[PDB]
Amino acid sequence: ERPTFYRQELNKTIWEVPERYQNLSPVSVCAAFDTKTGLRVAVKKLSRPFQSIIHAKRTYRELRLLKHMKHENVIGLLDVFTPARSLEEFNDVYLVTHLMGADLNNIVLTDDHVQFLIYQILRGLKYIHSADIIHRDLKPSNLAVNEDCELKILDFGHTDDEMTGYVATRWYRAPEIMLNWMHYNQTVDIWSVGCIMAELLTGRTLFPGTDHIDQLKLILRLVGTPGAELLKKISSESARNYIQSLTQMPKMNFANVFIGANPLAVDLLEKMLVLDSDKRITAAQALAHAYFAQYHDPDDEPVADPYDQSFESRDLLIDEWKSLTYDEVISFVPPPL
Ligand SMILES: Fc1cccc(Cl)c1CNc1nc(-c2ccco2)n[nH]1
Repeated sequence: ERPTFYRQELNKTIWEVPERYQNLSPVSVCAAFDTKTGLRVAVKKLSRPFQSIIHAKRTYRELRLLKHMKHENVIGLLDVFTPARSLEEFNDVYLVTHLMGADLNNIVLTDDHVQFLIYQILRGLKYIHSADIIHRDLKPSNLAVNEDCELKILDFGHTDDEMTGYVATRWYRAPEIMLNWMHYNQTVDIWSVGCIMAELLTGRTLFPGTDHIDQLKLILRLVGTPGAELLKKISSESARNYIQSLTQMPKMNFANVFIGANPLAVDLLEKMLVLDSDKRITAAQALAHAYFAQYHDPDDEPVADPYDQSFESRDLLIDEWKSLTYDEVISFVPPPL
C-alpha cells in the first residue's frame, strides 16, 4: 500500500517518484501526468532539504503552508512523497501541485477581465489572511491562470542582490517592507494587488523603480508624501529622518493617471494604494466594493481554518525539523474528488 517507485535522471539529477506520475519533463520542477487523477501536475523535488537548520525549517514551513491551503484561488497540495521507508533514510521531499496554464506575465485587458482576475486574487487573499498568513511576495509571476481566466495564487514559504536595481522582485512590494519602516502586516499584500490591478488596466508597471529610492520617489509622487501621523508610526528613525528630507508632495488625481478607466476601478485603487498601511482596504472589505458587483457573493467567499505557526518562533535542531517534516509527509491525506 506504499506505492512502487521508479528512478529517472533529468536535469543532472535523479528523480524517484511513484508509478502514478508519468511523462516527467523539466520546467527543480517537472511537469507530469498523474494517471490516478487525470491531472497535469507540477512536481518539485526540494534540493538538500535538511542541509542546515535554516533549510530544514524552510522545508517544514513550506510543507505546513501547502498542507493547509484548501481554497480554489490558492494553490493546494495534491500529493507529497518520499522514496524513504523510514526517518533514518529520509532525505528527499517531493511536492505535487496542479499544473496551471500561464502566469500573469505571459498574459499581459478588458475591464471585465480585470474585475474577474482581481476578484479572484482578493477572494484567495481573504482566505489566506483569515488564517493570519501573509503572502509577502505577490507579483504577476506568482499568479497563474487557465484558459477560462480562473486564477490561483502561487509561491508560499530573497537576497539583497535579487532585490537590487531595475527588478520586478521589488516593483510590487509595499513601501514599509521595501524600506523596513515598521513591523509590517497583512496589508502589504493589498499594496501588491494595487500594483497588479494598475498594471492590468494600463498594461504597464506602476512603480518600475531603478532602485529602492527611485521607486520610493515614484510611489510618493503618486500617493503623496507621508503626513504627521504616518511619520510617528515609522519605527525606524533613520528612515523617518530620510523621508523628512523630501520636499512635500500631495496625492495625485488617480482619474488623470488612469485615464479611461472605470471610476469604480479608480476608486478601488485609491483605497488600496494608501501609504498608511493602517488605512488600507482589506481583502474582506475590497470584495464588497461595487467594482465587483458581477462576481461578489458573500456566501462563496470562504475563510480558512486556524493555522498554528507557533513553530516560527521555535529554535530546533536539524534532526528535530526533519522529524517534524517526516510526520507531515506520512500523515498527508490527499484531497477528495
Ligand atoms: F508554488 C508551488 C509550491 C510548491 C510546489 C510547486 Cl510545484 C509550486 C508551483 N506550482 C505551479 N506552478 C504552475 C504554473 C503554471 C504556469 C506558471 O506557473 N502551476 N503549478
